[PDB]
Amino acid sequence: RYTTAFHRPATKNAAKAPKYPRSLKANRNKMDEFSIIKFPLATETALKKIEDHNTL
RNA sequence: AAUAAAAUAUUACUUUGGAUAGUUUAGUUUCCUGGGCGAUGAAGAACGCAAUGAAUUGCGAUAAGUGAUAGGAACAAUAAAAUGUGAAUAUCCAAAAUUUGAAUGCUUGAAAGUAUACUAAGGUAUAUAUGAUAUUCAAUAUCCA
Repeated sequence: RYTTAFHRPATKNAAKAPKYPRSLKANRNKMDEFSIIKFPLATETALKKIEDHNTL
């Protein structure tokens, strides 16, 4: 057979096929554009940047 | 010999101190009933959430609270809004339940992360040992054409 090492033979490997769902959590993303952004910073430092540097 | 400034003694009032008396939403002991946690993720820890909260209490991205069922007119420190078309309040119910923790894909120091499969982002499953079933294999180990 020209080699010495004996290894574990490769057999069939089916994928996971559960008979019932593992979770019933609602498919709702709890991180959207309304939850990511809380509110703009409204301090004098933040108001200077919006004018000159064109940044919010 | 003399002085009563100091010193000493008594009482009244005031002061520093918190004894004494009155009191208890706290304890101690005994007895009765139960002794009802967790991979369907427990106990513990961490972080966050109130219009004004630092702790504490209650809660989990549906946040000092949601639905439902009872309940009958309040809360209050200050404003607001809602409210008999139902406010408080109660619950072995329903939905929901962040990061961890036996902690269980891999890693974890105070570590930020990250691989594959299924249904860009999200959500599921994948630790170790183990029982039954199914399937694929290994060894001439026993026969055997």
